[PDB]
Amino acid sequence: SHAAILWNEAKAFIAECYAELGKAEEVADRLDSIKSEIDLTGSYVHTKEELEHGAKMAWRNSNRCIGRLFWNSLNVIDRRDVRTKEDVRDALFHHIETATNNGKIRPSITIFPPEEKGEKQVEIWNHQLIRYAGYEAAGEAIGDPASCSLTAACEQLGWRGERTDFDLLPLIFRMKGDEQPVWYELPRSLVIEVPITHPDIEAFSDLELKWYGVPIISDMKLEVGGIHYNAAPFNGWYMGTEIGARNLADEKRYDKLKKVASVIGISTNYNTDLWKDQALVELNKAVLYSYKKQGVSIVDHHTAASQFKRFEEQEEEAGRKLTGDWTWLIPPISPAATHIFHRSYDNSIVKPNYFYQDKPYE
Amino acid sequence: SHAAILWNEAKAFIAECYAELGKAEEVADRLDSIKSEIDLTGSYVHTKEELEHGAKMAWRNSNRCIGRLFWNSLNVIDRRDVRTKEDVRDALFHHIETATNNGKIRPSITIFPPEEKGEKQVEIWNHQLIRYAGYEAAGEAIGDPASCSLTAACEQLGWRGERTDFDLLPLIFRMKGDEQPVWYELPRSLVIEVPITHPDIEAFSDLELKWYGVPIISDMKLEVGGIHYNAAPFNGWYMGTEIGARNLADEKRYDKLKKVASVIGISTNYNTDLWKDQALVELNKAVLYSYKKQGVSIVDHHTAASQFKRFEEQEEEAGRKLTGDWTWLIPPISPAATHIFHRSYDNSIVKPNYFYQDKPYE
Ligand code: HEM
Ligand code: HEM
Repeated sequence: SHAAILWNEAKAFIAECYAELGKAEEVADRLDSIKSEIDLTGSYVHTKEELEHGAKMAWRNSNRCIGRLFWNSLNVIDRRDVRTKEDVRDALFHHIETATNNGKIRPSITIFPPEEKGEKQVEIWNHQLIRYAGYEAAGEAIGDPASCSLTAACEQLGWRGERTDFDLLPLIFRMKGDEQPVWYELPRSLVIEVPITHPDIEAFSDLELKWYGVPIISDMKLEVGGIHYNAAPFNGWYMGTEIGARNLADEKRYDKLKKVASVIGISTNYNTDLWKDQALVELNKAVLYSYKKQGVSIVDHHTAASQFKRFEEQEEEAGRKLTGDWTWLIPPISPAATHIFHRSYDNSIVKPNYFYQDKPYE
Repeated sequence: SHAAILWNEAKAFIAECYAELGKAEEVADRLDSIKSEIDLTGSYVHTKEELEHGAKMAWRNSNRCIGRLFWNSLNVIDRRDVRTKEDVRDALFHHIETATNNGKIRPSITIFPPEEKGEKQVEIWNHQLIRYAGYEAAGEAIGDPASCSLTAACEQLGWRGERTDFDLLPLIFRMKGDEQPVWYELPRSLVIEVPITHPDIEAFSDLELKWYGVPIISDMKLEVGGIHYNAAPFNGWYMGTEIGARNLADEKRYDKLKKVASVIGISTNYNTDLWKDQALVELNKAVLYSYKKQGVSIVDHHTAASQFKRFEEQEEEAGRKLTGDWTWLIPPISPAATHIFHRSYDNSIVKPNYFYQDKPYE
């Protein structure tokens, strides 16, 4: 069944949604109208309000997210009107632009058309609109290993990277009707990057490290009232450790710890020296310092956790049960220094929410 | 039922145990003998071999433990012969002694008599044989907050601390038949302590930090073949972060981070400086350095995780399924630098094992 599943979800969503918006009386007629539409067309269409809030509710229900305090300030851009590839390209460009906001990043989400009878109207391949390529010749590795398969997929369609450690992959999506996707390179004037330097250590720039300024997840599905928005790229700002303790530090990512240990002048001879731990704190300090120097929003794990704590409180004050995933909520650097580590969370899925979906490539 | 539960467990344990020891043929007669005994006495008695190995199997099945690589080298001290309070005192003293082994700590466990008809023969109150007291006057806090309730309990029986931050609590247990427990102060010549200093920073000793040299958990129950050893204190060596990132760093424990940040000469003004993170790495480095300076065994989280990895491998080579608890396996400092962080574990309880039991005080 599908006509049953939908109408069920719809009644639940519209009820909770209007309850929060203060339009409990309008639940009656709206649900009558949706009933006709589901039987008439075989689905329904959300209003700019239902969807905007639905996107905000899905944010608040994101267990694995430490920054849900600002759920209610999401900038929902409604682009369910797109019909061509140029329309999609221009919307992603706009999204990157307005979201970046010259450095003062703005949490935003672009809502593209949802699936009709299970068939997607638009299909975004990218994990994040802005991301570096990854290559691994029979010899060694160049770039972000995490991007390996998507990079392969793009080179299969005519795209070719210069092969540096920081090649910006192109935008890649498929439109309903097209068998294969299309790609568009990102105008470099749209993409803000940040070179990594250290406040006290002058040698740190020899590492020639840098990272893009805005993470825009683009491969997740957004479920709201039974409607599946398979394409709805969203973004918040970065949390220092995502770049300094994972992207640049993981052995399966960039793996910069030995290098960092060297430029900061410490030995990588013994584990008892805790050099990896000392290197992580200098790299993480460098990352927070650079983004701040350049005027691009970022947050350290202490402020974030502290902000998350205030969320937990607000959720109780409003009467909503709280859900969270401890294994992803704790920062990868000094978890036991934040309150998140010491308490527990109910890892229960509540819709509306964002879900993983199967990669088209691979 | 209880006679049924026992015989069930017994058949399973003896089978797996002898299989590992290479005495599969002896499983027959031994199980016949245990059958008589269970119906004759209403329980059975393990052999020095069954119990020794049972204690080692329970170690290997400890999900929350990162050091199971040395499960097979446990030093099982059989003291199921104790009958008086002096017998128990002398056994705990001996345990502390032989286990400490002048600094070259030895993983050990003292097996006391198990429960008969649910009634304990010996009941140990202490969480760890060696541990500091905790006090909180209407005014401020002195000592280890974690010890607050046990300390209260001891002062209720005549014990009185000098009230420093590091008062060694006394040994406290109850013998079957006695209504209230008894206490015995620990001879200070038995207890090894380690003052905390830093390899490069001379000011670090102004903090006047120290920690005992051996953690001996004494409030856990050991289940082997249906038999419940409620009193069986065990110990391994320390892993630096247990002292440097938790005991001395937690806000509900000692809370030394602001102080450490000061002696190392860094500001505690902004979170973006990552001072807590910088302080944790200096304190953790200091702890590993001091214990090593004094010749008391200790292991850093990198070597430990690396040692745990080898365990995972061995468990697969031997054909045993592996169980683990990720939320306790990852070190509290730089978890994403160890392989444990990046994989997952089956948190399934397999007996023989160690279990929590209800505190007599409280
Ligand atoms: C205010 C800025 C934000 C901060 C500081 C923040 C931070 C984080 C962090 C640290 C994670 C962990 C990701 C990882 O470990 O890989 C995460 C995950 C997540 N966040 Fe947020 N976030 C922000 C905004 C948002 C927004 C705008 C949305 C959606 C409308 C959102 C949805 C999610 C979801 C669904 C995940 C799961 C990611 C996954 O499993 O792939 N977050 N976020
Ligand atoms: C080789 C030395 C050992 C090391 C390095 C080691 C390390 C650890 C660590 C780091 C934990 C975490 C404790 C916490 O986070 O509070 C732990 C837990 C545990 N270990 Fe081990 N361990 C060692 C020996 C042993 C021995 C000898 C036994 C028993 C025969 C054992 C039984 C357990 C159990 C049951 C836990 C659970 C503790 C609890 O939940 O209270 N370990 N160990």
